[PDB]
Amino acid sequence: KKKGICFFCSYIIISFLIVVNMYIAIILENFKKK
Repeated sequence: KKKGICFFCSYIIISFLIVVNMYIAIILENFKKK
């Protein structure tokens, strides 16, 4: 349904977001290092 789904939708943005934030820090470092 369309209610009861906001924590689960929010967890999927958050779960996407931790990898994305960490990757932008490591792959900026590798570009910079090179």
